[PDB]
Amino acid sequence: PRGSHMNPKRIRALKSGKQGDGPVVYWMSRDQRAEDNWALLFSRAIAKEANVPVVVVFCLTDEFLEAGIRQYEFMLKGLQELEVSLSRKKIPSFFLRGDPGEKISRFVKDYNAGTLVTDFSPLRIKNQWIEKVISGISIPFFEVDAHNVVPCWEASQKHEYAAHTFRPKLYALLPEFLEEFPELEPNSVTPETLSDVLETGVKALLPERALLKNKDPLFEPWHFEPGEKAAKKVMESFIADRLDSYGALRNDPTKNMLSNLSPYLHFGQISSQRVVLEVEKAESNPGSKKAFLDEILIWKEISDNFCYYNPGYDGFESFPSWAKESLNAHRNDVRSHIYTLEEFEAGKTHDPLWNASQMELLSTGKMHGYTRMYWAKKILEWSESPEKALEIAICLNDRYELDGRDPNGYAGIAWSIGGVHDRAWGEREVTGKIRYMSYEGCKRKFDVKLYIEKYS
DNA sequence: TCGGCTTCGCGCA
DNA sequence: TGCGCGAAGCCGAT
Ligand SMILES: Cc1cc2nc3c(=O)[nH]c(=O)nc-3n(C[C@H](O)[C@H](O)[C@H](O)COP(=O)(O)OP(=O)(O)OC[C@H]3O[C@@H](n4cnc5c(N)ncnc54)[C@H](O)[C@@H]3O)c2cc1C
Repeated sequence: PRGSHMNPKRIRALKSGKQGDGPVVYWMSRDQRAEDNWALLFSRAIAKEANVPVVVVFCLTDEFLEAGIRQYEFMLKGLQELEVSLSRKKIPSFFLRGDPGEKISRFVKDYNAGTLVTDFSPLRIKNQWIEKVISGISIPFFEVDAHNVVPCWEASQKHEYAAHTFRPKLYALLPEFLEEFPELEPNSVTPETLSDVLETGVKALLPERALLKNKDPLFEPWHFEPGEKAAKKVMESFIADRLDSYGALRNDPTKNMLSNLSPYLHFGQISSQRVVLEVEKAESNPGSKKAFLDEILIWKEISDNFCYYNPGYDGFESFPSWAKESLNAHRNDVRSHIYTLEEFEAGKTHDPLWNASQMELLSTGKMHGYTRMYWAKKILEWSESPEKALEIAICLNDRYELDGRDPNGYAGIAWSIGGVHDRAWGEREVTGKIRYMSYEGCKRKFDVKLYIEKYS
């Protein structure tokens, strides 16, 4: 569909039909940004070919009642900034509330849209809304992978067992798909308040806030400023100040040496392709660059591959056969400790390291990358069953992580609990052959006491 | 039918 | 601290 700097492999047709005479509508769900957005760029070019304006629509669903205020404010503040950025390019933004299967279909008929475009997400609920929209529209419907450097349907046609199988396929396609982003051309043709939605949502989630003993909320919202502009600053400071030491200190939670890009990446407020562009371009430690690129290319996009080809990505069924057989045989093993969801949530276990990790999660909304494994694996060790462990880890992850409700989270938990994209290890009690992590193992890798003292 | 697996623990300089 | 081995099942190159 036209374009010179436009790889057609990034766009797939969800529904064919006659192209209407109205504006092209970009249904934005996952990539909430104005710059470095292939889905937004693809909508602009098609609208340019038909001599029609492009508009962006966002549907606020009821799914924010399952998470907390920390994610709601972070997303809403970014949308307010994105609304002004799109208005400067004469691109109006419409914010709907309700079921997208009904609101998008009503919007497309009322505004007489000619072409519908949306970004890609392998999550189950996104596919359900797509199927409802297809059944309610008669105009072409397109889907664009704006989140991965290589389109998810292009990197692999099947579920990938391990990184070492998926790595050569991704890197082989890098010279074709790693490219600079063209500038978003403003519209040539012009034709609910987010403040009220922010106020209404906060009041609804206020009773379910995470409070302390003296009725003070735990969340500290000054650690990550939301928005597309603030995402850019985080990327710059990582390359200038932290990228050099990333390879050596990525597994040290006492050192702030991570990129801290996961909140922005999850909400689409910054493009991982843009980050990869800047990282590939910087002169830094070759070991550190390879260590970071593997996280943001291999492990990030293989989490999409996992969720896209495994509809039960959040269930015990998706675990590899050796893992399911191992965990099943140890179901009757006596657990040293058994904690409920409430006890896990409040950090009331016998392990100060686990409790400290939970307190980082509650107070900052971003647990360090290394402790997230120890956190999830100890949940498996101190729960009734593998099923109860999975649901507890998923519940706590999505409720308190800024980057939660994400394919990285589900693949990250499946790695820790079911050994997905992992291999078998020493046979043990309760965890079977799943990779084991111990408190003493953390002690020899970083100052555990400093991490504990930082979070009580 | 071998080689080597994100990210393990553990003994040893 | 950094290094090498152990423990374990399997994909993918042939
Ligand atoms: C049990 C568990 C749960 C997790 N929960 C989430 C989650 O809810 N959401 C989320 O985005 N990630 C999650 N992670 C993956 C990873 O820990 C985070 O991406 C990382 O901690 C975010 O911090 P960072 O961006 O500063 O890390 P960096 O080291 O700077 O990572 C750079 C980027 O690479 C990607 N990445 C890094 N590590 C991984 C990984 N292990 N798997 C996949 N992609 C990765 C992310 O996009 C990340 O932003 C989880 C991992 C585990 C083991």
